[PDB]
Amino acid sequence: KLDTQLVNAGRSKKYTLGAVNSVIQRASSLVFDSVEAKKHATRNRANGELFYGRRGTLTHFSLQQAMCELEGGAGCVLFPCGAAAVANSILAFIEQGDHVLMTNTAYEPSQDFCSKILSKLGVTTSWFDPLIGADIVKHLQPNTKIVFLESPGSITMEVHDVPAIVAAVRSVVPDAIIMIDNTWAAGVLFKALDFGIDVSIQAATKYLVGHSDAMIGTAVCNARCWEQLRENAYLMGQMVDADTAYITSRGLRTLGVRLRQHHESSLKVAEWLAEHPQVARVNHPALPGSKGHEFWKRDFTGSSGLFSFVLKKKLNNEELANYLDNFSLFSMAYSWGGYESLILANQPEHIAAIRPQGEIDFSGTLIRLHIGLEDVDDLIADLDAGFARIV
Amino acid sequence: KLDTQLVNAGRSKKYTLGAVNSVIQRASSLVFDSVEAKKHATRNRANGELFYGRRGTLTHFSLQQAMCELEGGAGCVLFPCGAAAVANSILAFIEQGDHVLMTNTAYEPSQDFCSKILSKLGVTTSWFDPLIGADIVKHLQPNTKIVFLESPGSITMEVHDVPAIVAAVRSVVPDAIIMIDNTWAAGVLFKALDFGIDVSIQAATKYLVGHSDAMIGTAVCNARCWEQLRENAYLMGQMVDADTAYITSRGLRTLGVRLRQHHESSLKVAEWLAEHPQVARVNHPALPGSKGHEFWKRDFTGSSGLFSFVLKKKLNNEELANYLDNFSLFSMAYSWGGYESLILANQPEHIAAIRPQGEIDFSGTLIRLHIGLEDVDDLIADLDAGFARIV
Amino acid sequence: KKLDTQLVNAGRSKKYTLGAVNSVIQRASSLVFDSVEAKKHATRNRANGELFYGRRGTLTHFSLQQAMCELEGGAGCVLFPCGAAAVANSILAFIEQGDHVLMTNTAYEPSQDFCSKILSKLGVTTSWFDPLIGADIVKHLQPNTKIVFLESPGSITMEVHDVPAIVAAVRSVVPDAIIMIDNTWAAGVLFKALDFGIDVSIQAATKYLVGHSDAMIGTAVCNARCWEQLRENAYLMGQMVDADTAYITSRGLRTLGVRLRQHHESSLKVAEWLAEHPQVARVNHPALPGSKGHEFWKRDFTGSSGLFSFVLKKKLNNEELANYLDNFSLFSMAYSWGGYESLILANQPEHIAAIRPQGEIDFSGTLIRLHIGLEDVDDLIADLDAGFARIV
Amino acid sequence: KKLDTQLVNAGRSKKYTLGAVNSVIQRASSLVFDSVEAKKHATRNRANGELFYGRRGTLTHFSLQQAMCELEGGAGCVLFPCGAAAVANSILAFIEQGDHVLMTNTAYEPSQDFCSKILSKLGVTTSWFDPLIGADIVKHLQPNTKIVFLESPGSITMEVHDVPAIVAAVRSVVPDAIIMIDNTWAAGVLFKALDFGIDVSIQAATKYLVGHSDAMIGTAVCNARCWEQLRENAYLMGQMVDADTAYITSRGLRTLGVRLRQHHESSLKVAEWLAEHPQVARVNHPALPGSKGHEFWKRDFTGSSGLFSFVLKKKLNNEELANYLDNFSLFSMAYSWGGYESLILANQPEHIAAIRPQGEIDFSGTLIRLHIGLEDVDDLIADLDAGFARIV
Ligand SMILES: Cc1ncc(COP(=O)(O)O)c(C/N=C(\C=C\OCCN)C(=O)O)c1O
Ligand SMILES: Cc1ncc(COP(=O)(O)O)c(C/N=C(\C=C\OCCN)C(=O)O)c1O
Ligand SMILES: Cc1ncc(COP(=O)(O)O)c(C/N=C(\C=C\OCCN)C(=O)O)c1O
Ligand SMILES: Cc1ncc(COP(=O)(O)O)c(C/N=C(\C=C\OCCN)C(=O)O)c1O
Repeated sequence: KLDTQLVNAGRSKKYTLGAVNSVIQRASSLVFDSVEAKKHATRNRANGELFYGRRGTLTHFSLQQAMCELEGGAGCVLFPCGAAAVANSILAFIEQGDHVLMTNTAYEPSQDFCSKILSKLGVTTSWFDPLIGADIVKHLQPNTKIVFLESPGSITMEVHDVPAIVAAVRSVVPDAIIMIDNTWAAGVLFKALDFGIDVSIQAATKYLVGHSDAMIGTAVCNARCWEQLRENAYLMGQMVDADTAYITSRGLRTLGVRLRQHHESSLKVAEWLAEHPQVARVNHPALPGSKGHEFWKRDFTGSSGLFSFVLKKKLNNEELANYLDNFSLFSMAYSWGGYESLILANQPEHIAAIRPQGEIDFSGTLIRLHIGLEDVDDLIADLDAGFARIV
Repeated sequence: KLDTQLVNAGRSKKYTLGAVNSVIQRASSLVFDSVEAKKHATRNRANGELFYGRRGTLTHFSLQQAMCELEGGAGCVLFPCGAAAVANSILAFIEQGDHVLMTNTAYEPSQDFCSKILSKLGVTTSWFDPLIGADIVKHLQPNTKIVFLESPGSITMEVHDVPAIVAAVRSVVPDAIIMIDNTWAAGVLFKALDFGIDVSIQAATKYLVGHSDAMIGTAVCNARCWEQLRENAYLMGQMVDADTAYITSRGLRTLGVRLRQHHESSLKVAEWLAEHPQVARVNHPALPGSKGHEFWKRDFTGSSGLFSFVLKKKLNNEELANYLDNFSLFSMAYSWGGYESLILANQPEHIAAIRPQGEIDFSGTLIRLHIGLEDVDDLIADLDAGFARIV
Repeated sequence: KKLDTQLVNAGRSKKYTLGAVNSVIQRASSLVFDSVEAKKHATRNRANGELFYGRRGTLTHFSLQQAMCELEGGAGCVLFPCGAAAVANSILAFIEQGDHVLMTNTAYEPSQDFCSKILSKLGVTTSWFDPLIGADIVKHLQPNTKIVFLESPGSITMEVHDVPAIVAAVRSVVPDAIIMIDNTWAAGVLFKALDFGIDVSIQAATKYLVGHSDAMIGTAVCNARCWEQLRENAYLMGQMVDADTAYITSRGLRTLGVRLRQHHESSLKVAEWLAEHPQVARVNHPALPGSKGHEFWKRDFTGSSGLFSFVLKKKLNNEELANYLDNFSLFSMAYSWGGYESLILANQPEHIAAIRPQGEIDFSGTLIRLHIGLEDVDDLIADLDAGFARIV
Repeated sequence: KKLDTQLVNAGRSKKYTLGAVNSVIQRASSLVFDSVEAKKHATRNRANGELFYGRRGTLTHFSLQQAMCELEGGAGCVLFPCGAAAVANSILAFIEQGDHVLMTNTAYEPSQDFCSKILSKLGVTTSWFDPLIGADIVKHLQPNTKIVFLESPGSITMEVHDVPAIVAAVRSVVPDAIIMIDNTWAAGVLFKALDFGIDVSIQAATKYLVGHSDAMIGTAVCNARCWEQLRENAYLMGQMVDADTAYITSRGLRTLGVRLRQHHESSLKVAEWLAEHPQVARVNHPALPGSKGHEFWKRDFTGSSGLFSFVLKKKLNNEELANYLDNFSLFSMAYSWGGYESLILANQPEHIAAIRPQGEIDFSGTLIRLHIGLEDVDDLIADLDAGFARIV
């Protein structure tokens, strides 16, 4: 029934007014017919009553309802981008003197936010290995306020054993807020809230939008954390425009057919690379032997299309240009989650720098690939040609 | 030449590609043709080179260029709304142990951000009277990092003597960052940066958009503050969508003809209210006898259309409903800066609560009015009718 | 009550805005019926503002249609993809093989080409008349004349018709003629066509209603007599406009008053300056005395917009034209007009003569058409004066 | 190389994307010329992808036009406000008074009404033929037959033409006929019309190309022989589509492959289930054996989409129809199709008979048309089965 949910989520007549998709209500000012109406809206300003554009319009409410039913939360808070969803969700719960424990495989800017902004506000951050499991208790402090997860991890793709981590945390620091950047799973391939996680964050910019042309972040919360996240994110003036909200609800409609193709093509490319002579290791959660694959297998209901692989050799500057500059179907660009395939290289030194209190375990150039909706065989032929270029 | 600037700002062929308005480039992913191109874009990622959607696309660059030339700054940082521009601009400069001095007439949520978020991060905030002038030195502390101005003040409209305030601050705490919420003047009727102010903030949501259908915030900085504001706002993931940026550059084009009408009609309504039997006081910066009118006269080059007036009596709940519920041309709604006229009432107790370390000086109901583009005589006839309703 | 108040509030009922200041944007092809009963009711009112199918429109289109009817005082408003679509389909909606179309020879060129390239192969004939024919237009009326097409001011050359004379003359001979007017220059509000007995007022809303040079749309406001036929035949041709453009046009209306007063005030000052200039042979501005039809404009209109033209005393050659046109800094070379930026276009006498059917032009120097935008007028005057110096 | 790879990359050259993945949205009426030289060059190439005027298009339109030509293999692609506009204006572009139009009697109804209500008053006659006439279509050809209009599968009833037979038959008699086809059901990619000798392939891109029920647009991809005439005459009628809809359609193309495979796989499973159902008289699905034209579909197409219909053994009365239609939870009642949600519409035999010119229908029970969306097929089957139970 996921396909049915995706098609129907947030589509109440209150929001569609007869149309299939919700109406786009662009507004800052929202008019009150009377003093009584104004009083009523004021009281319900955070409960879906039209009050002021910063809180949202019908278009925002439709998307919020959809996100809550898809991820099973008590409320959904919207942001300009995923990076804003991360930074502000963390900021809504911290106070001078708190400690933030974050996986060392977190998206780089999430780490930078902690070490550059939080540090100057009297908050300390320490990092942990993705595969630590129940031993995470060795990193918990009495002042640990937030435990920040990201599975699969950025770039290297390690999958956490979320259940073990959550049990260990609840037993030591029950009051901690456990957050996860659940972007890779698009919030549906891994039901974060069902595993005891308080807040599931997404750079909806990726698979929810699915077309590389809108930026937005979401934070679906459980009943325990919603109000504080909502109200504090609001004091920071966080919101997203009505059109992007519309485009995001629109992306959900094809989320199922897209993810199935991404899963199928990326897995096929992964198995092919795994058997290739110039490839040292393939980091794809659905692929056996990949770090945490066992947890992906037990906890997830699917795969999306982003993964990486490590070459047997470290390419020099000329080899790198020769390799990357001549692809036909893969484009060099940041982000992912769209219909077109993307490729980016990372040297071992680059990764070593973004793995705090951790150690890198490969020596060849790492290539991150996003497998789009093109024909898988055409993509493979393009990769094979690339290999021949650095042979 | 303001009219000519407004029509031409940010309209380089690089952004228009032959069109009159800039193209709308929606994107998260931005493609690099080669490794060399990628390296070049990386190095210039903050200098207008296409790099990644979070930094912006051609559409954002066009708006940034326009804002910088109109306000005379070194750079312009964009936000989801004015409230985000305020909260994040302040956050980019503070550190645990700092002190924030803010005018007590600041927009309420700007105050709440300070007392609710900043307080828990080891930052203290104290407030000051709008008309304090050079005596502001009595509130400066050695750890005063930010001095936050707002002229005219929200709701009550007091105008600061910015030059006196800036001189006093520079003489005691040279390193302080002086910020101003320059929304009422739409950044053009008061050139904040020419008075020694470091950052001019705007809820572009108001007069720049001018149609009540988009939310955005801008922060134009001097060369001294730009980089830190830019980079820190970026770690918080602050940005605005490409379409809203487009709509904002589009609003600038008619900014001049709109402001002249707003100025002319609001001044006419102000002079009429000032002579009305049921009105105790009219708070309009352009109107003689208004708090700080002398500074508005010396420092500003015009007026916009927002102002307030105080009735001779405090309306009871029935009188209030009877008065507000039966207007024909004024709508009850938040925000302002659009083409339609708006009205909102505030009891003296409500204001007293949002004037920290200050005292309220009126006892009658305060009515805030935004004078739109309707026929001024029709608006006056509607107000007169309202008076007759509470006579 | 007054125009400005009407412009601000037209079409903005709660039914379309739902609490917001502007109407909602309802993008749709499919519109859902809750029941067989609801479907029946919508079908029966599919042309009277009940949601039925996107080709007929959504809430957003109805808001604009209502604003247009209110402003121009019509019984219905039909929407098209652009102004040329409005002209071509409005004419097509009323003709049959064997009908005759009488059109002003100052009609916008594509309007002429439609008649002589499309209409002709369908057995419809077209003849033209001088804008200033007035009551003498009876000499061109035929028994099979179905449509009389006016355009005041005329395109490029700006002649104003003595509409009251033309209408009375035509109604005395062919009472049942369908009189139409391309009322783009006046933006439908500076000249109330339907009050003068005209049947359909057409506008390339692309110009002043949108006001920013970034959207295209055509409108046709009709009296009660002509509404159903224009509506249904334009519908059979699949004519419509997207919801977003409808929103932007409704949005353009809100500042139409303040913008028009600025275009009027500014173009007039430029016209007066040009009039007294040594290198200008004549200025064709409806608001300037001695201009063709000035007294009719003065009598029938309630304002002016910013487009007009003037004639140089000299007919520029190729090098002089490039040196003149290529070096402007405030006037851009581009088609269309009605926006916030100032535009300039040049026409040689032979180009205009080529598009003045059954008529003779009255000038021999290069004609310059100017659209006066919202820039500072003294800056605009300075830019032109530099242009004059490149010609000497 | 393969379809999916083509769908992802079609029309996306750097010239239109400027570094982004999708083409830029260039909203414009006015397009500025830097010099007289640049204006001359743009004028001369105004119809060959050089920025000239918004009515001709901007970068955004050119990106889509290029994608469409590539996908359907045409020489040019013309854009319209909607599918009905594409059909009506494509026909109008080629006829003259005295011409004859031969159209399938299973053509979408408004396509028929255009011919019999508009074309007729311009001296053009129209006759119809059975979808399955094949090579016997020669019996309806006249010396003045200018256009042969096909629509396979036919609207509502889904008959598939034996196009290769029809084309050869027509070319043997009237070589210079302009053969046109409404290729909406196949989304222009499941049946390559231009490869079968058809001149113009028309689509209501509103359906599958947009794929989300929120935008309207019509396309006409032409061979080299018919491009200029369709283009220029559609232009004289002011036909165009807004830049934003062009962007959304280009965007719809990218997921067209994955969506179509799901519509095919799902509708087929529903068709097979319905076929074996006690209350179903017949199932009209081109991919289902025993369906009209199945072997032609099997032979000429490369897939199926999600729209089809079936006939109940009973002809429902008013109460039964409401009880049936009003209680569905997954199928919405609405016009159009081609999106992500499942839709249902009912037709009585007399309604269809009323729109089957010079033909006889072959059923007597209530006909139900279904659009199978992207929902879970077992959920869809369950909803229908509950409907069947309300009828018993
Ligand atoms: C897991 C994950 N979370 C959060 C974010 C931030 O979302 P945004 O703010 O962009 O909507 C990203 C974006 N990740 C990429 C974007 C990088 O852009 C380059 C500059 N940092 C990427 O290439 O992996 C991400 O990969
Ligand atoms: C001077 C000033 N600065 C900043 C802001 C915040 O901008 P925003 O985030 O909305 O784009 C406002 C909005 N002020 C109003 C908005 C209020 O909404 C009601 C809820 N606070 C108002 O009615 O004065 C303002 O008046
Ligand atoms: C009086 C008038 N009516 C109708 C139209 C057509 O409206 P549209 O289809 O463009 O929405 C125009 C456009 N006029 C110009 C634009 C045309 O440029 C293309 C070549 N004709 C012009 O330069 O005056 C016009 O000036
Ligand atoms: C095969 C076919 N061609 C052309 C069109 C017209 O495309 P449009 O103008 O709508 O973009 C339709 C629309 N068909 C339907 C929609 C019509 O509803 C309105 C009444 N006809 C339908 O229910 O099948 C169609 O089904």
